Amino acid sequence: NIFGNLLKSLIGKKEMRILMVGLDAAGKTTILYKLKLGEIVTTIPTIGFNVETVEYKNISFTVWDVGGPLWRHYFQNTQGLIFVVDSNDRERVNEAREELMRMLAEDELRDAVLLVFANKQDLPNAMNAAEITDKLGLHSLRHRNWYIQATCATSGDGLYEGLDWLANQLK
Amino acid sequence: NIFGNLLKSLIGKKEMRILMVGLDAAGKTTILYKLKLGEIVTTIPTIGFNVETVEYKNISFTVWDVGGKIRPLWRHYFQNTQGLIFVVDSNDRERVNEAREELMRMLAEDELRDAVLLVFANKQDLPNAMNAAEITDKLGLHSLRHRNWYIQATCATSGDGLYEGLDWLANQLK
Ligand SMILES: Nc1nc2c(ncn2[C@@H]2O[C@H](COP(=O)(O)OP(=O)(O)O)[C@@H](O)[C@H]2O)c(=O)[nH]1
Ligand SMILES: Nc1nc2c(ncn2[C@@H]2O[C@H](COP(=O)(O)OP(=O)(O)O)[C@@H](O)[C@H]2O)c(=O)[nH]1
Repeated sequence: NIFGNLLKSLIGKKEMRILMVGLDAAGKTTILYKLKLGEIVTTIPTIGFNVETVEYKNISFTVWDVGGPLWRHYFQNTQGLIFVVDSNDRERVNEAREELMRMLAEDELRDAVLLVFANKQDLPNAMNAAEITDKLGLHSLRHRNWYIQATCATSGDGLYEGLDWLANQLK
Repeated sequence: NIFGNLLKSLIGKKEMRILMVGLDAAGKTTILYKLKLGEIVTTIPTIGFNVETVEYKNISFTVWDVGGKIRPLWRHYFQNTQGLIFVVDSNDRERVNEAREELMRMLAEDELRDAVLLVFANKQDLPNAMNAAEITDKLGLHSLRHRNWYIQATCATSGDGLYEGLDWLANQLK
Protein backbone atom coordinates (compact mmCIF):
# COMPACT_ATOMS: atom_id res chain seq x y z
CA ASN A 1 0.00 0.00 0.00
CA ILE A 2 2.65 2.49 1.01
CA PHE A 3 4.12 2.78 -2.48
CA GLY A 4 0.78 3.15 -4.24
CA ASN A 5 -0.01 5.79 -1.59
CA LEU A 6 3.04 7.79 -2.62
CA LEU A 7 1.72 8.22 -6.16
CA LYS A 8 -1.82 9.30 -5.09
CA SER A 9 -1.23 12.90 -6.24
CA LEU A 10 0.32 11.80 -9.55
CA ILE A 11 -2.75 9.68 -10.34
CA GLY A 12 -4.55 11.11 -13.37
CA LYS A 13 -4.49 10.99 -17.15
CA LYS A 14 -1.05 12.02 -18.43
CA GLU A 15 1.06 8.87 -18.42
CA MET A 16 4.38 9.59 -16.74
CA ARG A 17 7.25 7.16 -16.92
CA ILE A 18 9.79 6.46 -14.23
CA LEU A 19 12.89 4.92 -15.78
CA MET A 20 15.12 2.79 -13.59
CA VAL A 21 18.38 1.62 -15.14
CA GLY A 22 21.82 0.53 -14.09
CA LEU A 23 24.32 -2.17 -14.75
CA ASP A 24 23.31 -5.81 -14.80
CA ALA A 25 22.89 -7.38 -11.35
CA ALA A 26 22.54 -3.99 -9.62
CA GLY A 27 19.15 -5.06 -8.15
CA LYS A 28 16.58 -3.46 -10.42
CA THR A 29 14.21 -6.40 -10.83
CA THR A 30 14.38 -6.96 -7.08
CA ILE A 31 13.28 -3.33 -6.50
CA LEU A 32 10.40 -3.52 -8.95
CA TYR A 33 9.18 -6.69 -7.23
CA LYS A 34 9.34 -5.00 -3.77
CA LEU A 35 7.07 -2.14 -4.89
CA LYS A 36 4.11 -4.58 -5.15
CA LEU A 37 2.52 -2.15 -7.61
CA GLY A 38 1.73 -4.74 -10.24
CA GLU A 39 3.14 -7.54 -12.28
CA ILE A 40 6.58 -7.27 -13.85
CA VAL A 41 6.02 -7.75 -17.61
CA THR A 42 9.01 -8.36 -19.90
CA THR A 43 8.95 -7.22 -23.54
CA ILE A 44 11.64 -7.33 -26.26
CA PRO A 45 10.82 -4.42 -28.60
CA THR A 46 14.11 -4.80 -30.51
CA ILE A 47 16.35 -7.87 -30.80
CA GLY A 48 18.71 -7.75 -27.83
CA PHE A 49 16.74 -5.10 -25.88
CA ASN A 50 14.96 -6.63 -22.84
CA VAL A 51 12.58 -4.23 -21.05
CA GLU A 52 10.77 -4.85 -17.74
CA THR A 53 7.67 -2.76 -16.95
CA VAL A 54 5.23 -2.47 -13.97
CA GLU A 55 2.16 -0.33 -14.96
CA TYR A 56 0.32 1.11 -11.87
CA LYS A 57 -2.61 3.26 -13.23
CA ASN A 58 -1.01 6.06 -15.30
CA ILE A 59 2.48 5.60 -13.79
CA SER A 60 4.88 3.12 -15.42
CA PHE A 61 8.22 1.94 -13.99
CA THR A 62 10.40 0.85 -16.93
CA VAL A 63 13.69 -1.02 -16.48
CA TRP A 64 16.57 -2.05 -18.67
CA ASP A 65 20.28 -2.75 -18.31
CA VAL A 66 22.86 -0.22 -19.45
CA GLY A 67 26.48 -1.10 -20.02
CA GLY A 68 28.46 -3.17 -22.50
CA PRO A 69 19.10 3.56 -29.97
CA LEU A 70 15.42 2.73 -29.48
CA TRP A 71 15.77 4.20 -25.99
CA ARG A 72 14.81 7.63 -27.30
CA HIS A 73 11.12 6.71 -27.61
CA TYR A 74 10.87 6.06 -23.85
CA PHE A 75 12.43 9.40 -22.80
CA GLN A 76 9.45 11.55 -23.85
CA ASN A 77 7.14 11.03 -20.86
CA THR A 78 10.00 10.17 -18.48
CA GLN A 79 9.79 12.44 -15.45
CA GLY A 80 12.03 10.51 -13.06
CA LEU A 81 15.26 8.63 -13.54
CA ILE A 82 16.36 6.07 -10.95
CA PHE A 83 19.92 4.78 -11.25
CA VAL A 84 20.77 1.68 -9.18
CA VAL A 85 24.38 0.77 -8.38
CA ASP A 86 25.72 -2.37 -6.71
CA SER A 87 27.68 -0.69 -3.90
CA ASN A 88 29.71 -3.88 -3.39
CA ASP A 89 30.95 -3.97 -7.02
CA ARG A 90 34.03 -1.78 -6.96
CA GLU A 91 35.48 -3.25 -10.17
CA ARG A 92 32.55 -1.80 -12.14
CA VAL A 93 31.68 1.39 -10.29
CA ASN A 94 33.66 3.47 -12.81
CA GLU A 95 31.58 1.90 -15.60
CA ALA A 96 28.40 2.75 -13.68
CA ARG A 97 29.63 6.37 -13.48
CA GLU A 98 30.16 6.39 -17.26
CA GLU A 99 26.65 4.99 -17.97
CA LEU A 100 24.97 7.44 -15.49
CA MET A 101 26.69 10.41 -17.18
CA ARG A 102 25.75 9.10 -20.62
CA MET A 103 22.08 8.97 -19.56
CA LEU A 104 22.13 12.47 -18.01
CA ALA A 105 23.39 14.02 -21.28
CA GLU A 106 20.31 12.88 -23.29
CA ASP A 107 18.56 16.25 -24.07
CA GLU A 108 15.21 14.39 -23.93
CA LEU A 109 16.01 13.72 -20.21
CA ARG A 110 17.16 17.19 -19.28
CA ASP A 111 14.29 18.03 -16.90
CA ALA A 112 14.21 14.59 -15.22
CA VAL A 113 14.65 14.20 -11.46
CA LEU A 114 17.47 11.80 -10.55
CA LEU A 115 17.25 9.31 -7.66
CA VAL A 116 20.35 7.14 -7.06
CA PHE A 117 19.97 3.87 -5.14
CA ALA A 118 23.26 2.77 -3.55
CA ASN A 119 22.09 -0.80 -3.19
CA LYS A 120 23.48 -3.94 -1.45
CA GLN A 121 24.44 -2.01 1.70
CA ASP A 122 23.97 -5.21 3.72
CA LEU A 123 27.24 -6.59 2.23
CA PRO A 124 30.26 -6.44 4.53
CA ASN A 125 32.35 -4.01 2.47
CA ALA A 126 29.76 -2.26 0.39
CA MET A 127 30.78 1.31 -0.34
CA ASN A 128 28.63 3.66 1.72
CA ALA A 129 26.47 6.42 0.27
CA ALA A 130 29.07 9.16 0.69
CA GLU A 131 31.62 6.99 -1.12
CA ILE A 132 29.26 6.23 -4.02
CA THR A 133 28.43 9.93 -4.23
CA ASP A 134 32.17 10.49 -4.78
CA LYS A 135 32.65 7.63 -7.27
CA LEU A 136 29.66 8.69 -9.36
CA GLY A 137 30.60 12.38 -9.41
CA LEU A 138 27.20 13.45 -8.12
CA HIS A 139 28.32 16.73 -6.68
CA SER A 140 29.47 17.81 -10.14
CA LEU A 141 25.86 17.79 -11.36
CA ARG A 142 24.93 21.43 -11.05
CA HIS A 143 21.53 21.81 -12.78
CA ARG A 144 20.00 18.51 -11.70
CA ASN A 145 17.74 17.86 -8.77
CA TRP A 146 19.26 14.66 -7.40
CA TYR A 147 19.27 12.50 -4.26
CA ILE A 148 21.11 9.34 -3.22
CA GLN A 149 19.58 6.67 -0.99
CA ALA A 150 21.43 3.81 0.65
CA THR A 151 19.36 0.68 0.17
CA CYS A 152 19.18 -3.09 0.63
CA ALA A 153 16.58 -4.08 -1.95
CA THR A 154 16.24 -7.67 -0.72
CA SER A 155 14.99 -6.40 2.69
CA GLY A 156 13.47 -3.20 1.28
CA ASP A 157 15.50 -0.86 3.49
CA GLY A 158 15.63 2.64 2.00
CA LEU A 159 13.28 2.01 -0.91
CA TYR A 160 10.42 3.97 0.66
CA GLU A 161 12.60 6.92 1.68
CA GLY A 162 14.07 7.14 -1.82
CA LEU A 163 10.74 6.96 -3.59
CA ASP A 164 9.09 9.35 -1.12
CA TRP A 165 11.71 11.93 -2.06
CA LEU A 166 11.10 11.31 -5.78
CA ALA A 167 7.31 11.50 -5.70
CA ASN A 168 7.61 14.77 -3.78
CA GLN A 169 9.77 16.14 -6.59
CA LEU A 170 7.28 15.13 -9.29
CA LYS A 171 4.41 16.75 -7.38
CA ASN B 1 -0.95 -17.78 -33.66
CA ILE B 2 0.76 -20.93 -34.91
CA PHE B 3 2.00 -21.85 -31.45
CA GLY B 4 -1.44 -21.46 -29.93
CA ASN B 5 -2.88 -23.74 -32.61
CA LEU B 6 -0.07 -26.21 -32.05
CA LEU B 7 -0.82 -26.48 -28.32
CA LYS B 8 -4.61 -26.90 -28.64
CA SER B 9 -4.46 -30.70 -28.36
CA LEU B 10 -3.24 -29.97 -24.81
CA ILE B 11 -6.05 -27.68 -23.62
CA GLY B 12 -8.15 -29.08 -20.80
CA LYS B 13 -9.05 -28.76 -17.15
CA LYS B 14 -5.69 -30.10 -15.94
CA GLU B 15 -2.77 -27.69 -15.56
CA MET B 16 -0.04 -28.62 -18.06
CA ARG B 17 3.36 -27.47 -16.76
CA ILE B 18 6.28 -27.00 -19.19
CA LEU B 19 9.62 -26.06 -17.69
CA MET B 20 12.23 -24.25 -19.85
CA VAL B 21 15.67 -24.02 -18.29
CA GLY B 22 19.25 -23.44 -19.30
CA LEU B 23 22.31 -21.38 -18.45
CA ASP B 24 21.93 -17.61 -18.39
CA ALA B 25 21.97 -16.07 -21.89
CA ALA B 26 20.86 -19.28 -23.66
CA GLY B 27 17.91 -17.36 -25.23
CA LYS B 28 15.00 -18.56 -23.03
CA THR B 29 13.21 -15.22 -22.57
CA THR B 30 13.59 -14.57 -26.33
CA ILE B 31 11.90 -17.93 -27.06
CA LEU B 32 9.07 -17.19 -24.62
CA TYR B 33 8.53 -13.78 -26.19
CA LYS B 34 8.50 -15.30 -29.69
CA LEU B 35 5.76 -17.80 -28.81
CA LYS B 36 3.23 -14.96 -28.44
CA LEU B 37 1.13 -16.98 -26.01
CA GLY B 38 0.72 -14.16 -23.49
CA GLU B 39 2.69 -11.83 -21.30
CA ILE B 40 5.96 -12.81 -19.63
CA VAL B 41 5.54 -12.21 -15.87
CA THR B 42 8.62 -12.20 -13.58
CA THR B 43 8.36 -13.23 -9.92
CA ILE B 44 10.99 -13.75 -7.23
CA PRO B 45 9.56 -16.47 -4.95
CA THR B 46 12.73 -16.77 -2.90
CA ILE B 47 15.68 -14.42 -2.69
CA GLY B 48 17.90 -14.46 -5.73
CA PHE B 49 15.53 -16.76 -7.70
CA ASN B 50 13.94 -14.99 -10.68
CA VAL B 51 11.19 -16.99 -12.38
CA GLU B 52 9.53 -16.03 -15.66
CA THR B 53 6.12 -17.40 -16.52
CA VAL B 54 3.75 -17.43 -19.49
CA GLU B 55 0.26 -18.82 -18.90
CA TYR B 56 -1.69 -20.01 -21.92
CA LYS B 57 -5.12 -21.45 -20.98
CA ASN B 58 -4.23 -24.41 -18.74
CA ILE B 59 -0.63 -24.54 -20.09
CA SER B 60 2.13 -22.83 -18.13
CA PHE B 61 5.66 -22.11 -19.42
CA THR B 62 8.04 -21.54 -16.50
CA VAL B 63 11.64 -20.34 -16.99
CA TRP B 64 14.66 -19.97 -14.80
CA ASP B 65 18.43 -19.99 -15.10
CA VAL B 66 20.58 -22.94 -14.00
CA GLY B 67 24.34 -23.04 -13.53
CA GLY B 68 26.99 -21.96 -11.05
CA LYS B 69 22.28 -26.49 -6.94
CA ILE B 70 18.83 -28.10 -6.80
CA ARG B 71 16.73 -26.29 -4.21
CA PRO B 72 13.54 -27.60 -2.57
CA LEU B 73 11.40 -24.98 -4.31
CA TRP B 74 12.80 -26.40 -7.57
CA ARG B 75 11.70 -29.91 -6.62
CA HIS B 76 8.20 -28.59 -6.08
CA TYR B 77 8.08 -27.25 -9.63
CA PHE B 78 9.49 -30.59 -10.84
CA GLN B 79 6.69 -32.67 -9.32
CA ASN B 80 3.98 -31.24 -11.61
CA THR B 81 6.12 -31.01 -14.80
CA GLN B 82 5.31 -32.94 -17.99
CA GLY B 83 7.83 -31.40 -20.34
CA LEU B 84 11.35 -30.14 -19.78
CA ILE B 85 12.83 -27.87 -22.47
CA PHE B 86 16.58 -27.44 -22.10
CA VAL B 87 17.95 -24.47 -24.05
CA VAL B 88 21.68 -24.33 -24.84
CA ASP B 89 23.66 -21.49 -26.40
CA SER B 90 25.15 -23.48 -29.28
CA ASN B 91 27.85 -20.84 -29.83
CA ASP B 92 29.13 -21.04 -26.17
CA ARG B 93 31.68 -23.84 -26.42
CA GLU B 94 33.24 -22.56 -23.20
CA ARG B 95 30.18 -23.47 -21.13
CA VAL B 96 28.62 -26.40 -23.01
CA ASN B 97 30.15 -28.79 -20.47
CA GLU B 98 28.54 -26.87 -17.60
CA ALA B 99 25.25 -27.10 -19.52
CA ARG B 100 25.75 -30.88 -19.70
CA GLU B 101 26.30 -31.10 -15.96
CA GLU B 102 23.24 -29.04 -15.07
CA LEU B 103 21.00 -31.02 -17.42
CA MET B 104 22.26 -34.30 -15.99
CA ARG B 105 21.71 -33.18 -12.37
CA MET B 106 18.13 -32.31 -13.18
CA LEU B 107 17.40 -35.52 -15.06
CA ALA B 108 18.65 -37.61 -12.08
CA GLU B 109 15.98 -35.95 -9.94
CA ASP B 110 13.30 -38.55 -9.25
CA GLU B 111 10.53 -35.95 -9.47
CA LEU B 112 11.33 -35.62 -13.19
CA ARG B 113 11.62 -39.31 -14.09
CA ASP B 114 8.60 -39.29 -16.43
CA ALA B 115 9.15 -35.87 -18.05
CA VAL B 116 9.66 -35.65 -21.84
CA LEU B 117 12.87 -33.77 -22.78
CA LEU B 118 13.15 -31.35 -25.73
CA VAL B 119 16.56 -29.75 -26.30
CA PHE B 120 16.94 -26.52 -28.18
CA ALA B 121 20.41 -26.06 -29.77
CA ASN B 122 19.82 -22.35 -29.99
CA LYS B 123 21.79 -19.55 -31.76
CA GLN B 124 22.42 -21.64 -34.90
CA ASP B 125 22.59 -18.40 -36.96
CA LEU B 126 26.10 -17.70 -35.55
CA PRO B 127 29.06 -18.98 -37.58
CA ASN B 128 30.87 -20.95 -34.88
CA ALA B 129 27.74 -22.56 -33.46
CA MET B 130 27.89 -26.25 -32.63
CA ASN B 131 25.30 -28.05 -34.76
CA ALA B 132 22.65 -30.39 -33.37
CA ALA B 133 24.75 -33.50 -33.89
CA GLU B 134 27.64 -31.94 -31.94
CA ILE B 135 25.33 -30.71 -29.16
CA THR B 136 23.82 -34.19 -28.99
CA ASP B 137 27.21 -35.67 -28.27
CA LYS B 138 28.37 -32.72 -25.97
CA LEU B 139 25.25 -33.10 -23.88
CA GLY B 140 25.37 -36.90 -23.74
CA LEU B 141 21.82 -37.36 -24.96
CA HIS B 142 22.51 -40.81 -26.35
CA SER B 143 23.45 -42.06 -22.89
CA LEU B 144 19.86 -41.33 -21.71
CA ARG B 145 18.68 -44.94 -21.79
CA HIS B 146 15.18 -44.43 -20.34
CA ARG B 147 14.17 -40.96 -21.51
CA ASN B 148 12.03 -39.77 -24.38
CA TRP B 149 14.04 -36.92 -25.96
CA TYR B 150 14.37 -34.84 -29.09
CA ILE B 151 16.89 -32.17 -30.09
CA GLN B 152 15.99 -29.30 -32.43
CA ALA B 153 18.33 -26.74 -33.93
CA THR B 154 16.94 -23.22 -33.57
CA CYS B 155 17.44 -19.48 -34.11
CA ALA B 156 15.06 -18.01 -31.51
CA THR B 157 15.46 -14.43 -32.75
CA SER B 158 14.14 -15.37 -36.26
CA GLY B 159 11.70 -17.77 -34.46
CA ASP B 160 12.59 -20.64 -36.87
CA GLY B 161 12.96 -24.28 -35.59
CA LEU B 162 10.71 -23.53 -32.56
CA TYR B 163 7.57 -24.84 -34.28
CA GLU B 164 9.18 -28.16 -35.21
CA GLY B 165 10.34 -28.73 -31.67
CA LEU B 166 7.14 -27.81 -29.92
CA ASP B 167 5.20 -29.86 -32.51
CA TRP B 168 7.18 -32.89 -31.37
CA LEU B 169 6.77 -31.95 -27.68
CA ALA B 170 3.02 -31.41 -27.96
CA ASN B 171 2.62 -34.78 -29.69
CA GLN B 172 4.45 -36.54 -26.85
CA LEU B 173 2.36 -34.73 -24.19
CA LYS B 174 -0.85 -35.76 -25.95
N1 LIG C 1 23.12 -8.83 -0.96
C1 LIG C 1 22.21 -8.17 -1.71
N2 LIG C 1 21.82 -8.74 -2.87
C2 LIG C 1 20.91 -8.12 -3.66
C3 LIG C 1 20.38 -6.82 -3.24
N3 LIG C 1 19.51 -6.43 -4.20
C4 LIG C 1 19.48 -7.39 -5.15
N4 LIG C 1 20.29 -8.40 -4.81
C5 LIG C 1 20.59 -9.62 -5.59
O1 LIG C 1 21.36 -9.33 -6.79
C6 LIG C 1 21.00 -10.24 -7.85
C7 LIG C 1 20.52 -9.47 -9.05
O2 LIG C 1 19.45 -8.66 -8.67
P1 LIG C 1 18.40 -8.27 -9.84
O3 LIG C 1 17.21 -7.53 -9.24
O4 LIG C 1 18.01 -9.38 -10.74
O5 LIG C 1 19.32 -7.28 -10.67
P2 LIG C 1 19.07 -6.65 -12.14
O6 LIG C 1 19.86 -7.34 -13.24
O7 LIG C 1 19.46 -5.22 -11.98
O8 LIG C 1 17.63 -6.74 -12.55
C8 LIG C 1 20.00 -11.20 -7.18
O9 LIG C 1 20.80 -12.29 -6.67
C9 LIG C 1 19.38 -10.48 -6.00
O10 LIG C 1 18.98 -11.20 -4.83
C10 LIG C 1 20.86 -6.28 -1.95
O11 LIG C 1 20.44 -5.16 -1.55
N5 LIG C 1 21.76 -6.99 -1.25
N1 LIG D 1 22.39 -14.61 -32.52
C1 LIG D 1 21.33 -15.06 -31.66
N2 LIG D 1 21.09 -14.44 -30.50
C2 LIG D 1 20.06 -14.88 -29.74
C3 LIG D 1 19.28 -15.96 -30.14
N3 LIG D 1 18.36 -16.17 -29.16
C4 LIG D 1 18.55 -15.26 -28.21
N4 LIG D 1 19.57 -14.45 -28.55
C5 LIG D 1 20.14 -13.32 -27.84
O1 LIG D 1 20.95 -13.88 -26.57
C6 LIG D 1 20.80 -13.01 -25.59
C7 LIG D 1 20.03 -13.66 -24.37
O2 LIG D 1 18.72 -13.92 -24.76
P1 LIG D 1 17.67 -14.19 -23.53
O3 LIG D 1 16.28 -14.66 -24.02
O4 LIG D 1 17.50 -12.99 -22.65
O5 LIG D 1 18.52 -15.29 -22.67
P2 LIG D 1 18.05 -15.95 -21.27
O6 LIG D 1 18.95 -15.42 -20.13
O7 LIG D 1 18.13 -17.44 -21.40
O8 LIG D 1 16.61 -15.52 -20.96
C8 LIG D 1 20.06 -11.76 -26.22
O9 LIG D 1 20.96 -10.79 -26.63
C9 LIG D 1 19.30 -12.48 -27.32
O10 LIG D 1 18.90 -11.43 -28.32
C10 LIG D 1 19.62 -16.57 -31.37
O11 LIG D 1 18.91 -17.65 -31.87
N5 LIG D 1 20.64 -16.11 -32.08
